[PDB]
Amino acid sequence: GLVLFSANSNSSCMELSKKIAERLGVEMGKVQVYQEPNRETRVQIQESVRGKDVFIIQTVSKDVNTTIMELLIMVYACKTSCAKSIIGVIPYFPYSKQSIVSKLLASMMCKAGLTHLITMDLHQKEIQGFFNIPVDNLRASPFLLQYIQEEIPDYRNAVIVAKSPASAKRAQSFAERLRLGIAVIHPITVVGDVGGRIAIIVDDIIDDVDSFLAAAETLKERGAYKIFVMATHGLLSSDAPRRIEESAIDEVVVTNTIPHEVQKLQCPKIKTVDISMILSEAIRRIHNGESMSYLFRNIGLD
Amino acid sequence: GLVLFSANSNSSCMELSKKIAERLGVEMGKVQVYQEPNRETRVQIQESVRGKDVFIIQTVSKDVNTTIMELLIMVYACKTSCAKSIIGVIPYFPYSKQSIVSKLLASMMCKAGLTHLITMDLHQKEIQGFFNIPVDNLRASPFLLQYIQEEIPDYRNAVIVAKSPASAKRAQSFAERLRLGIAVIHPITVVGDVGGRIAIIVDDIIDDVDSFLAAAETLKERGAYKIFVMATHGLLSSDAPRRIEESAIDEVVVTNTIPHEVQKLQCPKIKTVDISMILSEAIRRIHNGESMSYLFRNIGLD
Amino acid sequence: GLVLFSANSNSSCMELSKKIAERLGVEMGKVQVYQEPNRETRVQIQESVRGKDVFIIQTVSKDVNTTIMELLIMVYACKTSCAKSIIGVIPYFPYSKQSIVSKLLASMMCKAGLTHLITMDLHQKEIQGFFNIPVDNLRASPFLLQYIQEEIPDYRNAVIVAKSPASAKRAQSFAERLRLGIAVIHPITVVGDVGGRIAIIVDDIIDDVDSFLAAAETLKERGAYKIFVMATHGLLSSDAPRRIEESAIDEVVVTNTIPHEVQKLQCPKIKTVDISMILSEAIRRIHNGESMSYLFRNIGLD
Amino acid sequence: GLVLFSANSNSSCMELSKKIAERLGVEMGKVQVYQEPNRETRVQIQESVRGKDVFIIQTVSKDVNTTIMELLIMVYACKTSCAKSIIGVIPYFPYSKQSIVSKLLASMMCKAGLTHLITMDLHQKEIQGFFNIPVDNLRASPFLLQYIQEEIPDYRNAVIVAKSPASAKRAQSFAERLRLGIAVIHPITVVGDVGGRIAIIVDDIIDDVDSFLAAAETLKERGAYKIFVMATHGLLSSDAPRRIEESAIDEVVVTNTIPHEVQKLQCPKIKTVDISMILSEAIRRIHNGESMSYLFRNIGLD
Amino acid sequence: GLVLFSANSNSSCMELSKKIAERLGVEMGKVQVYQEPNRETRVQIQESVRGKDVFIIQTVSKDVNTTIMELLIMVYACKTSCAKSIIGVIPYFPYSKQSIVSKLLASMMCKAGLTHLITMDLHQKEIQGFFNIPVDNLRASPFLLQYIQEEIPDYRNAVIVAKSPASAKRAQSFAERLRLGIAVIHPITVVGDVGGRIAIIVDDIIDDVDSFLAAAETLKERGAYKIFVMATHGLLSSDAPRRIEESAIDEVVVTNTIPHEVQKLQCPKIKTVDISMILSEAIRRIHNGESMSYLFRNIGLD
Amino acid sequence: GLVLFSANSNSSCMELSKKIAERLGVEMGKVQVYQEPNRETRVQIQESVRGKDVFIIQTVSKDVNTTIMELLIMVYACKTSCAKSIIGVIPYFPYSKQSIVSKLLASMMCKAGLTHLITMDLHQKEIQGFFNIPVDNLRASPFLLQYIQEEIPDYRNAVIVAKSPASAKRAQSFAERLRLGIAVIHPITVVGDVGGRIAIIVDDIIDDVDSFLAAAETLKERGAYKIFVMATHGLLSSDAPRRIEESAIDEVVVTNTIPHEVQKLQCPKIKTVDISMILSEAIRRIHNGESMSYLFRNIGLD
Ligand SMILES: [Cl-]
Ligand SMILES: [Cl-]
Ligand SMILES: [Cl-]
Ligand SMILES: [Cl-]
Ligand SMILES: [Cl-]
Ligand SMILES: [Cl-]
Ligand SMILES: [Cl-]
Ligand SMILES: [Cl-]
Ligand SMILES: [Cl-]
Ligand SMILES: [Cl-]
Ligand SMILES: [Cl-]
Ligand SMILES: [Cl-]
Repeated sequence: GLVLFSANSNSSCMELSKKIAERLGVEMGKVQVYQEPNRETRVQIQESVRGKDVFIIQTVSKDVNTTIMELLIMVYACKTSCAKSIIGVIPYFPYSKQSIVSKLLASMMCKAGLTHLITMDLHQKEIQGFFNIPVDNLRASPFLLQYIQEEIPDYRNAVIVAKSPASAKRAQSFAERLRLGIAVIHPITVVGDVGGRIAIIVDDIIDDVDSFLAAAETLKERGAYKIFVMATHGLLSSDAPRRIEESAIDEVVVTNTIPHEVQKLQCPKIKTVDISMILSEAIRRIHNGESMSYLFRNIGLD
Repeated sequence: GLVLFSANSNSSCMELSKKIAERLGVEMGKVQVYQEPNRETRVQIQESVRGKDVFIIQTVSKDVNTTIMELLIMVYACKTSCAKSIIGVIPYFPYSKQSIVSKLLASMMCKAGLTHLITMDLHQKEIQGFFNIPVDNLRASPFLLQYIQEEIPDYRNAVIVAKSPASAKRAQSFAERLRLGIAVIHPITVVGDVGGRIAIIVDDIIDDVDSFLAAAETLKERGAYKIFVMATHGLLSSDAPRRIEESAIDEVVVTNTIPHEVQKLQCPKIKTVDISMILSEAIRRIHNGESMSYLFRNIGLD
Repeated sequence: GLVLFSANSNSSCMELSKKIAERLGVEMGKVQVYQEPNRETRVQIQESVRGKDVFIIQTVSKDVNTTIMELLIMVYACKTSCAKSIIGVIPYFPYSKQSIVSKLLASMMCKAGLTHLITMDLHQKEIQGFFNIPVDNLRASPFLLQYIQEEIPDYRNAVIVAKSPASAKRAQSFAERLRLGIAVIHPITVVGDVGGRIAIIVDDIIDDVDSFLAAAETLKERGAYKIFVMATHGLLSSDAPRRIEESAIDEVVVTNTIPHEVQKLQCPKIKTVDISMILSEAIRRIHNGESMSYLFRNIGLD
Repeated sequence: GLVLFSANSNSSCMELSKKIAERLGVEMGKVQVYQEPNRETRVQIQESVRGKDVFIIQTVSKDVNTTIMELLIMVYACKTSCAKSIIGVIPYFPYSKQSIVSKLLASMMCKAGLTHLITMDLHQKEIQGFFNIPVDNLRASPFLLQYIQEEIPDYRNAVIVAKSPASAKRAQSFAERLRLGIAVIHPITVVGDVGGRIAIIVDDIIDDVDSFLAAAETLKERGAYKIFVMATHGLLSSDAPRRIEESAIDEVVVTNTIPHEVQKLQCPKIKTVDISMILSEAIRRIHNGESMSYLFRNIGLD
Repeated sequence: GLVLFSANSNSSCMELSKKIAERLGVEMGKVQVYQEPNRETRVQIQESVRGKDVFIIQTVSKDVNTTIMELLIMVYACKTSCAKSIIGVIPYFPYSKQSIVSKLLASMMCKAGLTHLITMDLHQKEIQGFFNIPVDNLRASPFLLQYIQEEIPDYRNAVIVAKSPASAKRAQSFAERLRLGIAVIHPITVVGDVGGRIAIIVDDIIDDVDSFLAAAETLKERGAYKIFVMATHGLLSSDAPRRIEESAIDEVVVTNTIPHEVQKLQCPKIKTVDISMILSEAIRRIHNGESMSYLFRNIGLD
Repeated sequence: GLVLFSANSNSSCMELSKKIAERLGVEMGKVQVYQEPNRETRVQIQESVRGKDVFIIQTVSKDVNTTIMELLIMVYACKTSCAKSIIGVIPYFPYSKQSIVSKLLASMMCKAGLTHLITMDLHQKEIQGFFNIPVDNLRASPFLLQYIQEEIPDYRNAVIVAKSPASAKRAQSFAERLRLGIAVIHPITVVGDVGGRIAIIVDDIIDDVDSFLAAAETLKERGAYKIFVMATHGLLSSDAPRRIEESAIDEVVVTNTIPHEVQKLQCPKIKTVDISMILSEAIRRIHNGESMSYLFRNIGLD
């Protein structure tokens, strides 16, 4: 090792990779990722990779399917050029929120020649076992939790909310470390005590904004005076940022697992939280053959 | 096809297979499954299997690891004898409630030569994708739901309870079809309205009885006048049936995915629900090349 | 068997599949292929496929990478639903005109669960061996050759031209059956006798139009009085049809392996030739377990 | 490297691993191997294994099937934690004395992620080729032969006996190096000259004691004045040690490939021979990338 | 099904296949197997194989390595042409009498696309498990045993001899069914009673004739008045038939698993025994999906 | 690393390997490659290979099929002895000039355990993708081109000829770097200007000499005054060298990818060009983990 590549083809999607590089104190590898006039992808690796430990950094662009082919093709080229290890750093694993298609995607990535994966907060964490190679499915919560603590005034007067019974688990994990109660939404009503409190809605992803909006109206109706949304992944497809701006939600806090330049502008309610540290530390450990055990002991928001 | 085998080695674990056979209107295949004096397993298939479609029926005995080897070894023998298809009918998939070991188990089953699986109510249903062959992960709820309706008096005065936030999803699925509210437990308190109601606790499995007992004491304390437990799988390890008998739980309703002869005697609070119909219908469809789509339209409790 | 699906998501790309169905005298299978708001693909198979022989028909749309995922995902769903055979009918295999990426594409298709392929006129025909399953790499020339004969006046006063030395082989195959001479182009000059003759340029594909245009100007300069282009695949990316309309080329004759609605309108010089017969016959043979040997004895332009 | 684990869950089965560690001059790795109340196994690796060369030492306990799962599960965890190499040191390979089930066992071990094996005196040595990874199938005879020489008085007045024609090969290998004659048993009679001699019966395993007892009575009847049994593996199932104590056999000499605490007490005729040296040397070579060629030049009984 | 091919390229090696065809009452398939001037092999299958059950019959010629490539190449062509099953009928499996190279050979045969094997009397029968597909490893002894009975006068005054302790097992199997004693050879002496008796030496193969000759001289010296050799496989390499003619051996009886035209002429002591019946019956069962169980109940020498 | 082996069994075929060793400045590894009297192959590796990087050098002898088995068997032994990498250096890949059999050959080589390949001038270069491991398909042209320049007087008065339209590509590649015109042959005539010029016929292989002879007679007839043939591979089967000696061809220039001792004597028109440099440099790079990028910058004829 060690070599970092980005398999992304526009500036906005290469931001994360750029931050990870600044943190490790390295240059990015040279590559060209573009598109032929027939819309086929072209990856072209502009340096020796032989014997090296290569971390390919790949975020999800607007064109997810093209994101995949850029990744697959690049991984394949690294295999052909006899890289020693080909670690996918794919913080947001696509096709993962439901024949289980996240399995199929995992295979093609393995068949292409991936030999390790690093990723954050998998929609179902059983997807780790969809691969036939080692996988790190990383936590983002410490960074969100620490945000709640430092950036939300009056948090001890909050209640952690789950958008649906499916999110109840994650709500509980937040409440526990914040010593708080939980409420869970389930058209729809509420279970729990929400009146006269800040309500912090907690999920792994926010993309389809519908049932985040319904959660906000109900929580408002039952006397919650401030509504937040914390999610790992800010997919925020199509007219999400507008529907948020107009709505009861006071703030949306997501990480930078997925680039969302435009939506930030369309909606100043969206607050991004930088995660490159969790990512650069995972890569540092994996390169040096250190344990993963901790992994948060010395890293923070800061 | 069609041939049915049991890979179980004691009468109690062959009950289900026997019921499935009575339903399809067939003889069981001849096999011997026993144990050498050194405690190695012996499977011995006493008939031609060549070209045939073979459904191996395997429930979990006290000695789960031996259950596995009996299964693996039998599947292997069917492969060697050139069976056309080897369908595992493994209603309770072991090592499935949490390196994800249910993955490893799935591989060995595939490598052994399994070519299809039929199973009920998988702890995480993403385990379907741990295999590299087709899988039916079957519902048991219609049969439990219909029990609630017919065998519980005053059910419309119930609230469906989730033992932990993790079970919140399944509680919601029950409440919905029964037009009811839900409560969820999370030592511990309660979220929801439980006073002056029947409380029906709903999970996929009951084995470790601890947090079923705590759920019952709290539900009792908050004025729930009758406590039920419905779970697909009645593993009911060790001194479960006693701890239940003594406790607040008024009734425990499980299916026969897992044989539990002794525990029924140790505890008349346990009510088993027969499931062979769901199992014989899945096998009927799969043999005839029919769709699975329905699968409950014409079957019932009855 | 037998079931036909299209994995295409717009009317223009489903034309071929529709013609193949009319020829075999069958209904198309029910499926939905669309796109979520986050631009992930959705395939949804609306009928039993179990035990059946399923031919998935897939042409290449503008968004080739999405074409791939639609295909891959559909194939995977057919595998999950226990289809007996899953034959890809992919008349134009993408990423095939140059780590050899057409290999990678072939693997993912096999890993996804393809069990046979049918395709026409592969850029390099060694790509058949990039798969680990049987493949038919079909001829289109008899249909083009028969066009030359019937639709070109004065063809015996032609010379078959190869755009580059790479196309020399295919030119020779055309000349031979038409009892004609060949010329080959190689900025650039010409080898052969082209003066006072019709010049028919012959390739497997036309997408990047550049060196077709240079071939036409030179052939014009050396006294060829009429310039044709015959190619199997009419990819015709971007501003191809315009550059053709303006140019020396008098006519472009391509098959319908690739849908090109718009380009036909942008350029009446483009003449499409229907190929569904070669495709329906290959499918007829493969379903009935007949030989492929002939395959053209009884089919024609007509 | 280098890390040693035991996948055994009781003191008696961890003895060998403990001796191997004392010989190499290392600490054992930290692990927990126990059993849940439902009798599922739990392995838990209490240290970083990443990048390391890991030798998992596994002897066969009373519950052989559980021995397997403990092994399989541990190997899998080492794979997940990205060990560089996972060498099984499995001195007694179970299910090996006869669909050939020792093949199936070998696969699951490979599929689990084993990358090398070390083992002693395989029932059929063709089992090496049941794996898809390198295997050392180690000799124990030099250590038994040297015992005969040093610990048997009057050995030159022995005849090496084969229990059945199947053991004739191994008898011959012993006679040769001891410059002696052989006899072979085949109810039953004898081939060879046994009168007025010490008779040393030589096999790879002793588990089912039946035909060792018949061999002893016949050898006694034909005037052999002292009967020994030397076998690599002392499985010694069930009421073996008693049946030996009562019988004509004067001494049974086995190695410690298989722990047999209880049987030693039940029968002082059983003499164990320590083999950890052959095992620690094989591990020393394999770690250092040295040849195996010798392997006995410098090791002995001592 | 059903189609029979021979992958042999000279008349003498196609004899067996021809007899198998006469027995089943079928024509042989059309194929061409020859050699280019550069000595590469050419197989060319002159008929549709699609959907069919194809039994490729392959004996070992003088040029064993070419025998392999002819086989491998043919199997591959049958895979490409989408045969439903490709059963190798390879009565003598080469490279089988000792890295275990018979394993490697088995893989290439599986990778090539073999899906079943039929073979007789494998040097080590554990080689069945070197494949990843079903295998029948067939007996030849009933046909040799019946020869002893009918074609040897005074057989009850024989003793079955094993050339080396390694052959002791097989000698015992012969003695048992003939109710006789055994002797075993081990330069060299004898164990057993051979004086004044016919001595029948019994092995699976005879190729290297050396230790058959030494066995004969010793057996002669100890008063055996007539020496026979029965072996399944008559490889009989190089100057074997001469060395036999000159020697003490009175008769050599082998099967026709391996063609030996020339050696019969060079040595009228060699008596071949026809085996096509065992082979045609195995093929009959396997085609019809019948059991193999018997397999000798109704077949004989005759 | 590093260890070099030859898997060839006669002096003439070990010449290349010997030159490669002299260039790297190393001893060859000890091995024995011979043939048993039954004509099976024997490879026997006479040194530790464990952990080492092993380059097996294999040229094609008269008996190509035996060349294959020698290679396969040796590769397998290196796998068994736990070599770290097993690089095939197989400058002439057999069965490569046309079910595509070069695919089958590639698999068996991979299955045997090859982990890298080095080779020169593959008949179709798509054969790289027939493997599932990295491959270097090396150029020989710089060494032939430099020969033309230095060893042919009056080369600027040449025209590069393609034997058939299939060779047109390679002719063009030669003309380009030599700034010359091309002619292409296609019984037969000529396309291009050949009168009063030296004609240099350029192919990747010369084995079947037929259409080289026809190319020479026609080129002579149309006034070409001197005929050369340059090809990478000098297979030169059977009575090639004689047919050349008698013919119009003035000179044949081939590399030493394939040993041709006898043909040089039978025909002084054949001029061999040493290529060990391209081969030793490829091996140097691959051992040191350097790029391949250049690969000719510093090497030459010299
Ligand atoms: Cl999901
Ligand atoms: Cl998280
Ligand atoms: Cl879980
Ligand atoms: Cl359920
Ligand atoms: Cl190309
Ligand atoms: Cl074509
Ligand atoms: Cl055995
Ligand atoms: Cl031993
Ligand atoms: Cl052997
Ligand atoms: Cl036999
Ligand atoms: Cl070719
Ligand atoms: Cl070249």
